[PDB]
Amino acid sequence: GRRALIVLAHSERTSFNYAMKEAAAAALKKKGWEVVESDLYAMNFNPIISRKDITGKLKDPANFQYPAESVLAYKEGHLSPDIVAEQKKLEAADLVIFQFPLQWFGVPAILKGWFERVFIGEFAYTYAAMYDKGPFRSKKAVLSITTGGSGSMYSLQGIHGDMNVILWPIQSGILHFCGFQVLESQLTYSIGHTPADARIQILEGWKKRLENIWDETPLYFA
Amino acid sequence: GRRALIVLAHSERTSFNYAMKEAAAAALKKKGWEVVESDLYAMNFNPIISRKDITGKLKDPANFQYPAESVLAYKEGHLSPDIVAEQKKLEAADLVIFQFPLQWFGVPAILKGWFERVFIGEFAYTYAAMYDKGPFRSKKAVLSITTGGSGSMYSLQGIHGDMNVILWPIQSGILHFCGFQVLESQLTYSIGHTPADARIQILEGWKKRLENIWDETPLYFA
Ligand SMILES: Cc1cc2nc3c(=O)[nH]c(=O)nc-3n(C[C@H](O)[C@H](O)[C@H](O)COP(=O)(O)OP(=O)(O)OC[C@H]3O[C@@H](n4cnc5c(N)ncnc54)[C@H](O)[C@@H]3O)c2cc1C
Ligand SMILES: Cc1cc2nc3c(=O)[nH]c(=O)nc-3n(C[C@H](O)[C@H](O)[C@H](O)COP(=O)(O)OP(=O)(O)OC[C@H]3O[C@@H](n4cnc5c(N)ncnc54)[C@H](O)[C@@H]3O)c2cc1C
Ligand SMILES: O=C1Oc2ccccc2C(=O)[C@@H]1C[C@H]1C(=O)Oc2ccccc2C1=O
Ligand SMILES: O=C1Oc2ccccc2C(=O)[C@@H]1C[C@H]1C(=O)Oc2ccccc2C1=O
Repeated sequence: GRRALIVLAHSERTSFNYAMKEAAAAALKKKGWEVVESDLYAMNFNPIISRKDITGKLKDPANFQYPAESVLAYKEGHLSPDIVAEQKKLEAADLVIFQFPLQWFGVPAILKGWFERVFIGEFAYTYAAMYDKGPFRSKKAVLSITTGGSGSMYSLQGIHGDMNVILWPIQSGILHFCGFQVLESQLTYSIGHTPADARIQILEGWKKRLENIWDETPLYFA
Repeated sequence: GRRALIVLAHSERTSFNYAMKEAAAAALKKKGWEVVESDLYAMNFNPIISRKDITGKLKDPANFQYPAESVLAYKEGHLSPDIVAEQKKLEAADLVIFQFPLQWFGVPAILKGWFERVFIGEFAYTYAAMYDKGPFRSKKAVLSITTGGSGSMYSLQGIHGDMNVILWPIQSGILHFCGFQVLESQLTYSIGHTPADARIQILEGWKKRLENIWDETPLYFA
């Protein structure tokens, strides 16, 4: 009886990304998983870090520094409700899935802001406990990414360069940094070129992988 | 009589980042440059792409697709005022400076959202004209980044890996993609460990580089 969290970053319910979230949620429930969601757009999630992330009086309001202030707020329990609610989803989660379209070679701003506001010090990382020693080391995370471009465009010979180098600041810099055992990215290329029956098989293949996602071998980080 | 645009992504006017923007603006004006700013936080810039980026009736409102809809809106002149105002700053700019603290190994969400909402198709790139053939090929861009970590942490032997690999999706994936001649990043490491007199020299060295920034040799992209 494991618990999964699906973070979705797409504005449209009619999108293929939304379809992929639905497929993920259905396959996991069918396998006994408990499924919680963070549809950032449906939540109208605020992705901008500010002093309003901390309730009540600050330590140094004249010279506000987000890192020091936010960590203190997490420890003492003075973070804003929307952040706290998200941190609670993560605390309960065994597996976290990030479903998003690749945007300017990375995560959409609303997901980037989610990381910035939710992954507070002490909670998601400490200067003393990161990577293998990270707080999330008992959890697994996976990116499911849809692109406009082709797999070959995102290779060494392609115009964009290798995808693994592109995803490094997310997979390593964010996920592994916080301790996550990162699983292999689900990459869906050339969305606009994919006919209807192929898109269906894409959804079916994704649900198929999720049937045994937990048994997978994580990525290796030196 | 050249024109410069400074995009700043920091909430605090008391921040060292704000100080660096002020230093940049002052050194360029002293050298005859015209200086325009985009203080994203002071502007309360909206960093979330949505159908509200397009005014009036859409082509396909039942199945909204941002890329197709936004490009059409740029061509026909139906983009939201805040986006248009930003695109006009870029059109007039010879040099664009991005001043921001490194956040989770990249740009803050509000700057990421700025790229996503402002860099619309046809305006900032086309599938047929990118990189060297990009629309911004007559312009130069530079990142000025402040970090909590050290230069050595961001090396091959460091725990975080090489900085140039970290900055690749920004420098290449965004700036060069749109045609910019990208200049060498101004990297200010270990902010929290830097004493007052050293911070002053940091500001002075930055203004010094800007005295002859336009004559610099751009980065090489294969
Ligand atoms: C700001 C921005 C930056 C971008 N940057 C990049 C980049 O750097 N690199 C890159 O490669 N691409 C980039 N893109 C392109 C982007 O990655 C693709 O547009 C995106 O991945 C497509 O995903 P989608 O969910 O919007 O597909 P949609 O266009 O919403 O859907 C595609 C098809 O799937 C169908 N569909 C929906 N639901 C179902 C279902 N249940 N079953 C079967 N079919 C269904 C739809 O009807 C549609 O025909 C960018 C786009 C934007 C807006
Ligand atoms: C969400 C988030 C994610 C982050 N991710 C990363 C990461 O991945 N890697 C990493 O290395 N770091 C990271 N950091 C740390 C961050 O990069 C640093 O906190 C930031 O670069 C410091 O910049 P600042 O402008 O806030 O400095 P501040 O702390 O605001 O200023 C530092 C000093 O400069 C002084 N100062 C201000 N104005 C002047 C002036 N005119 N003259 C002289 N001195 C002045 C101030 O008084 C202060 O003492 C992250 C921080 C956050 C909040
Ligand atoms: O769909 C494509 O068509 C192409 C045809 C010829 C050469 C290259 C490309 C591409 O890069 C991709 C995706 C293309 C991309 O990779 O970068 C982007 C940045 C912002 C917004 C949208 C996108 C894309 O859809
Ligand atoms: O200041 C630091 O102290 C350290 C001491 C020992 C080992 C590593 C580090 C660091 O990574 C940096 C910066 C540190 C970092 O690199 O990643 C972050 C992610 C989110 C928020 C803030 C930060 C940081 O300030």
